[PDB]
Amino acid sequence: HKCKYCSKVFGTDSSLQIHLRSHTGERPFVCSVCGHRFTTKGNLKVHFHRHPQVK
Amino acid sequence: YKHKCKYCSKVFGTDSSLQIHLRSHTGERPFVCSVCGHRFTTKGNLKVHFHRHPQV
DNA sequence: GGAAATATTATATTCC
DNA sequence: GGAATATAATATTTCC
Ligand SMILES: [Zn+2]
Ligand SMILES: [Zn+2]
Ligand SMILES: [Zn+2]
Ligand SMILES: [Zn+2]
Repeated sequence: HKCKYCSKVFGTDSSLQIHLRSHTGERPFVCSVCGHRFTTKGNLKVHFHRHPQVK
Repeated sequence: YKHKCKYCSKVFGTDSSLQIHLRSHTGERPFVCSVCGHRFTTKGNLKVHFHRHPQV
């Protein structure tokens, strides 16, 4: 499960290529109101709670 | 800039950003939690952590 | 201009 | 075991 780029290795594959996105620049999670893109869903979840809501 | 870390020699824009960075070497965690005793290297990191403790 | 806060990003660690 | 939550470091933005 080792990073082909930085010689780091994790216990899971899911953790492995969340890490890869820090190398390849892939950012699959996108904010509906803003267009800014993130590497993980939790990040965008944090960044989303900064846009004022409307419900 | 003029402010360089004496451990990793990465330069920082302003001395106050350097003193926070040095805490990532010394392990000095000044800011402590009122409810749970967990110590944090910055006031901000303590804020995002404190704001989940249900109610005081 | 510089300190402080806020937003950001990567990852370890719980959760499910 | 993947997904969520917490976390730590720093880049960006706000305030002064
Ligand atoms: Zn890597
Ligand atoms: Zn947005
Ligand atoms: Zn350093
Ligand atoms: Zn606490």
